[PDB]
Amino acid sequence: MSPWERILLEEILSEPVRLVKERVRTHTGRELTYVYRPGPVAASFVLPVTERGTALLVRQYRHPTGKFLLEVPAGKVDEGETPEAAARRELREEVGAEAETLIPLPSFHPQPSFTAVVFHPFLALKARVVTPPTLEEGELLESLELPLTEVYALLAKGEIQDASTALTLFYAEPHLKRLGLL
Amino acid sequence: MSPWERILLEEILSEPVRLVKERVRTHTGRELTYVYRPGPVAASFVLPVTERGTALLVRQYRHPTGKFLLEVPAGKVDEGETPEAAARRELREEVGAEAETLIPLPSFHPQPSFTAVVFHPFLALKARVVTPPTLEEGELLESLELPLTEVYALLAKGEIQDASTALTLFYAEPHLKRLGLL
Repeated sequence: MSPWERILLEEILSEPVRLVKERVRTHTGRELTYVYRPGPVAASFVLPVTERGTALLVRQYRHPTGKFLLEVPAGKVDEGETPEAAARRELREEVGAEAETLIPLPSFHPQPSFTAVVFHPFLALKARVVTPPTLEEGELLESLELPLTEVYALLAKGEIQDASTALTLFYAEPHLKRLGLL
Repeated sequence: MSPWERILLEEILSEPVRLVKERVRTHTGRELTYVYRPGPVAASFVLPVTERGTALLVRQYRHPTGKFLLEVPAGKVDEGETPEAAARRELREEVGAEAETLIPLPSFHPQPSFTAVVFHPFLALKARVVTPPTLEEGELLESLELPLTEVYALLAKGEIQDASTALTLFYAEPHLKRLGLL
């Protein structure tokens, strides 16, 4: 029951990422070309909090913006892998950490006008560093540790530019307050 | 002082949207190809609240996700146009509304790994409908009105899937509470 009918779907790119240019017939009967990143595709985001009420974050270079941004560990969910598994894997790869309970937070679309991707946020409890990070070629990031009070001060001051990280922090806040970590 | 050096920048698409495939030399001296939506580019998002404590929102079809999503009025910032102006223009085009004060909220990058775009959120006060909406071909949306209490109940229940709309609501919340509208 889609409002738009597919006329032709052309693959514009397969990698680095898959992009399509779709010719469709809209709700007005007229034709339109839409370019987007098709789904189903997903990524997980995880706020790792330690028992001391600090968070394990990363400062990562995001080329399109030319800036290093403060973010929660994250990454694409692999084929056949669950969002939670990808969350635990990225936590280990990027911050060399493991955690106990992972509370799933509300999923969201970062930019539905251009990509089908769904981001799945999580709050990881009792996070602890157990190994060296495993960064891949193409990724430029460093892990850091900040008291949650400072992280949330930055959020309130509007200094958290990465939308997913900001949203993850907003959804995690009541849980952190409930658990006595904030 | 960028960590990566441009080798060659190829334009992959100019419209519907501009996409580039850039060959760069990374921090490891090795080459990598990065595909992204270059900047500077921006969009404005505006939460329009009435004097009765209701919000003027839209339910819009977002093709990549195949869903109609509940969103705050929004749109790309035109060349030479300010974020606030685009906010007032989209409010008028999509919801046929005008407002008094527009409080700027923290800007954010929806997906820095793929696009340079910066989203600029605003809280519009004393919003009122003064004309019929002006929807363009390609856009499929309808405007609605909901009490802010219901909007925030949905936010807390995790039912607001559009990330920008969710983040805009989270940043607007303290202002609404301060002004006695929530």
